[PDB]
Amino acid sequence: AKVAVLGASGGIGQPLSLLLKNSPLVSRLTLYDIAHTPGVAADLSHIETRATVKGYLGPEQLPDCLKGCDVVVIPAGVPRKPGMTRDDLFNTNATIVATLTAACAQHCPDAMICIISNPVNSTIPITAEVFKKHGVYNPNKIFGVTTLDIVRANAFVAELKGLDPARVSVPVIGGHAGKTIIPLISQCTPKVDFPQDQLSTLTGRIQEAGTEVVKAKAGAGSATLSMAYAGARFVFSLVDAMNGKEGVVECSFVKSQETDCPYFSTPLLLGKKGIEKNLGIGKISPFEEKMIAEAIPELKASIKKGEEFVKNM
Amino acid sequence: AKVAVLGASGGIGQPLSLLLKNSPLVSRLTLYDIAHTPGVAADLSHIETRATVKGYLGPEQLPDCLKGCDVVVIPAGVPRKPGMTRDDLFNTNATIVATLTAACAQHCPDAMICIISNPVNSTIPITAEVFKKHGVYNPNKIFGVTTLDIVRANAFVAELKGLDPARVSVPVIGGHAGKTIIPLISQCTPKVDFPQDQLSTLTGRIQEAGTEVVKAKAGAGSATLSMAYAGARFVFSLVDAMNGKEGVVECSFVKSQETDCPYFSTPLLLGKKGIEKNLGIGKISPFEEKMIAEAIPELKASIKKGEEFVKNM
Repeated sequence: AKVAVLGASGGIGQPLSLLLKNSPLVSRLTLYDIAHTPGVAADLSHIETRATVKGYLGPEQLPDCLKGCDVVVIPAGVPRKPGMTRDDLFNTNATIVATLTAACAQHCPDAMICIISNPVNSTIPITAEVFKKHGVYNPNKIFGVTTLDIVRANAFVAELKGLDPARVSVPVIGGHAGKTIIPLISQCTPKVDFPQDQLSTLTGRIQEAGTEVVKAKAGAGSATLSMAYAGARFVFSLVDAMNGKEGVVECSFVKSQETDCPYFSTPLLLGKKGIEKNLGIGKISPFEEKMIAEAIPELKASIKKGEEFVKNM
Repeated sequence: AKVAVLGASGGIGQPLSLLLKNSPLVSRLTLYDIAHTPGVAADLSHIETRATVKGYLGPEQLPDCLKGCDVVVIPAGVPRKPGMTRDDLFNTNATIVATLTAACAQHCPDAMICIISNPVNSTIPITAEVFKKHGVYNPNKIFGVTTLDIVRANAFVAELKGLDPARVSVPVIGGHAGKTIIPLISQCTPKVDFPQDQLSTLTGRIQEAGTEVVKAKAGAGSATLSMAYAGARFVFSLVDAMNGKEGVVECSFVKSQETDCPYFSTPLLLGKKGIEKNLGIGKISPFEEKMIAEAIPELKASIKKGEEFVKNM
């Protein structure tokens, strides 16, 4: 597949691009940033894998970065500092996302667009209204990558139950910010029973995991190496479903109908043209229910800010 | 295998730790550095793979990081700036390597020791002499990692001849600095015949590649992502050979008797206790035989610089 990374010199951008260069599913990797991209490209081109690597710098090199891309991954944005909410990043990142997605609507409207830029709960309504603004919007091909939450949920349930994390799969629905992260532990594979004490502790741990890494990192950035893994996992899932593999399911914050919310993350069946089928919420426990009901106000609020922004910029 | 990364918060260190975390061959990854290792370990522990991750900060915790390791990888060191040569990093990287390998000689003397720290040609002699001071030198378990020259030689020969890099394997011998990097294109699999001028410029490409990436990074460091890749590839070959995989062959700057030069990189059959058979140089062309001739003085100087450093401090 032909994959572009927009924001390739950043903290997420550089290990993500290595993971992509290493994959045999990638035939061409195009890297964009406003600084340092030639050095990152030169470094990566020395890896003995097939993917051709090309770096681009500055706005006038953006179109050539995007032409013919099947998949575009956007991790561009400033990372949080200890004490900030992800919502505190909106004013600075909304502008980056609006600018780079406009160019995607112009040069690769048919590509799968994967947004990592914080805050996802507002930057995917931004992306969708930019694409609508250029009359090229397709709800089935715009993804808010929430895979880090699923990868966290699986490593944490594995740790606790003594299971191999390769064997654990728990769906996380909602959005990606605090209370909007809803891990459906009732739906986990395998089973796992936990007393509700252990269960509310585990849930909060999954909701606050990014904040603990920002704290742990103490001003040196947020989760980069696990976000690169998670982001690469989402792209690999999308590319081999594009290659015809059946039954590839991944959760993502997407244009939705499943709730009163216009955007919502649920399990999605992926196909040759993006989402083949929205698998919805499924059979949830009463605990899981109430979490969704308390989350929707935060989500409504994060979505309208994103929409509002494009309706005045 | 239980792997320690000393210098884990650095440029090579964090993507190398990512690639080791992502391996099924790794069951425990302990990370060491003087700064930032807690946040790196928190980030990496969220990935859904098996290896358990623990970060260690400061000299007081170095023995804890090392106990029970099978493999120790030492990326620690300052990178070159444009204009600087690899020996300009000798005084700063020699003291780091001496400190860390004295801790390794005491706390995990039986582990495989993989040295990436620049300049390898002098840095492996230091480690040898530190291990000998502590009465625990085993020449078949100490490796100066030159795998990036083989990854680069493979990838350059593959694009030049339109081949698939995955199938190309060219031997690179000597050491890792300028004219000491001797690629043996006669021994490449497959055949890849070149005009001699094509051949000079190809050898030049491989010899000065490290400087090209330093120049291309314009101050932001040297090769980090492809060195992470190469460092990871060597560690995985060493673990498979340790686990019992037959016929694992890798080139490495090792204590040798192939030439009248004390340390030399040549192909190595690896086995359960480290190098099982030193494969030597093989059949060379005139051109390669002359490169060895004119590399031997530079190599002998680097080695004695390394040796005299520990016979003092």
